[PDB]
Amino acid sequence: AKDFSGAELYTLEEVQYGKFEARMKMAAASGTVSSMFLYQNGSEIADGRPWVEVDIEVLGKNPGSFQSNIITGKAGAQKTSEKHHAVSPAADQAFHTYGLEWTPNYVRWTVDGQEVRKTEGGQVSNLTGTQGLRFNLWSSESAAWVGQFDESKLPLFQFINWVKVYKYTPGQGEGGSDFTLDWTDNFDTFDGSRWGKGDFTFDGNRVDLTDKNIYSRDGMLILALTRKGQESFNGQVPRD
Ligand SMILES: [Ca+2]
Ligand SMILES: [Ca+2]
Ligand SMILES: [Ca+2]
Repeated sequence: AKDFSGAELYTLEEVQYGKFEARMKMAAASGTVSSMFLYQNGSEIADGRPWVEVDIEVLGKNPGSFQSNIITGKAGAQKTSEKHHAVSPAADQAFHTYGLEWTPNYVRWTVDGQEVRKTEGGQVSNLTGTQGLRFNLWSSESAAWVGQFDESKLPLFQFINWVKVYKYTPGQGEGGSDFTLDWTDNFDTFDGSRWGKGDFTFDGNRVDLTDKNIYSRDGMLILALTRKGQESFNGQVPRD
């Protein structure tokens, strides 16, 4: 297996459309990826099925920005639309509320309630089916994308204070809006009836995502990126 340990938190259930918010302080060092994303599980299987995914990824070499993306097409022939958005304070220096909205008509990205991207059109028409909400922390082998991996910066931690998921309820949300809050997880514990911890990896990722690196402490869920064999979190959870 691999020489580093990362983590992936994922909802056990997938949904069709919705609004998803996560209050997070992201991880960043050259070479890392710290994310929030919607994912249709199995998209990675190259049997001809479609790929359905929407991303927020902080690329470690540039902590003051995040990359947005929609991945459609299919495995081995993806259609993407990478864009970048400034975040202030930098993503690894403060908590921000990251939002994703996905409806039949558009996908929208927000930071602290402010829109940073809204996409319509072809890829949106191909985000069919369901997607679960996921968060992961890893390191990409593409130095051009994330920077050379600086192992001396390990361990790194991504903190998730809370998550809110809203159902798509067109014209029936508060004040005629299109979403209605469905559930909130404040992360006082790891709720195993709601979430799973990933134990797998993929090509281009130099880490094994492992359940060893998801921690529950002081009201937050913590994802860690560590050298293999150094899986621990003995720091202080930041205040939000
Ligand atoms: Ca290195
Ligand atoms: Ca909390
Ligand atoms: Ca697992």
